[PDB]
Amino acid sequence: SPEQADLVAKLKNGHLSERVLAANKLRFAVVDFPLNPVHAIWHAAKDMIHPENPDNARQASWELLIECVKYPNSTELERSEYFHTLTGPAHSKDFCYQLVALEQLTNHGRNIAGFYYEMFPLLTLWLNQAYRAARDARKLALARPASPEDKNLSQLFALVKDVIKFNFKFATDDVIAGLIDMLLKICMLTSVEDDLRACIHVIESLVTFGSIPTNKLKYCIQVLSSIHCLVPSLQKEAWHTISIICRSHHGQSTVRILLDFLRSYSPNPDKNREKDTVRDVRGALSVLQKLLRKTAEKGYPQVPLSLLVGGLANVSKSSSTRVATEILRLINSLFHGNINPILVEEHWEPIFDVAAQCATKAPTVAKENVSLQLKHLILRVENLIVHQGPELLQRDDCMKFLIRVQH
Repeated sequence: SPEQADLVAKLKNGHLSERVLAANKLRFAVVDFPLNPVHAIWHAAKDMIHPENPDNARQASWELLIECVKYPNSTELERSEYFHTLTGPAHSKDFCYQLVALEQLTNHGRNIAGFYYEMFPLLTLWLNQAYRAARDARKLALARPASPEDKNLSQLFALVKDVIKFNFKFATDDVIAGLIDMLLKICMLTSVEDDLRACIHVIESLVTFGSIPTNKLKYCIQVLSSIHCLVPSLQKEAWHTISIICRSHHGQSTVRILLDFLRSYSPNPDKNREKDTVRDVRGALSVLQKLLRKTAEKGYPQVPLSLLVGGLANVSKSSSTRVATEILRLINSLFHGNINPILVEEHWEPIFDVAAQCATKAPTVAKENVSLQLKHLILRVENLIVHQGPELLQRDDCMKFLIRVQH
């Protein structure tokens, strides 16, 4: 357009205040002529984004650049130049614009041609930045609705999820290692549940559309097993993600890891450790109880009874009410859920001995959790004897157990 011709001249050559106004008008012009070439407009304006400029000029330029990247038929070399312009040194206050620019440049993560190999390291960088800035806002909120920093962080998580979905092949193994670490950090220290929901979805994405490297698995399982247990409002979300992982090549490794939380365990004099590992143990129980209802056909890995029980013994010593209650709740889901296949061909004394250990955790005037699970198990073990009888292999182990627990 001859009008657009003018504006660009002023955008390139005007005194700064003229450039700002041109920027604003072009932003309107571009909107009204999307098919028109934004390339020279880009170059005219890109310097105005520099952090040395005042707000009004960076801002009006960002808005113009944002409209420009939308242009459909950019070349790849042109997309590359936009990415480096929009992603590099920029004012802390402008992150929202960068986010949106990148989002629009990529079409919500779909197209990263021109910066195939730069995209993921950039996202990982921005995660650190974005999270850091949300946490601070939230600290100074507690000190002195969602903050702009909260909103920025959500939108970035959404972007990271989408880039994984559409373009995980351009993620190298080592950037993913980086990305995973960053998400788990945020998982274990964030005041906002939505960040956790968001990080779970990022991990879901990884597993759904790419892969978690073997050496990260323990940590994903740690973190997810913990959220699963400790953050009840996200239990379904975490289980979904854990299920995917379980039904995958990691299945075997995941079971092994989950048991390790039990088998690895060792009662530590340092209560920061004792709890660090207990944290892990309670989650493993939660996830195991859920896993153990699954079948090879459903695609889920089986668990060794011997190992499981080996793991369960260690744990039953420590702890009190709620943990003993969990140990039991697991065992109760094994005997009723029909008996679980894992224990049909098997000696039940070992398990019954653990069960009992959880029973260690509990004048006519003077008469004034775990207990809930025992009444559940007794009833079930009682029923198994009654309904099977001689056909039930393990009946004598059943019987010895009930004698322990009555008394």
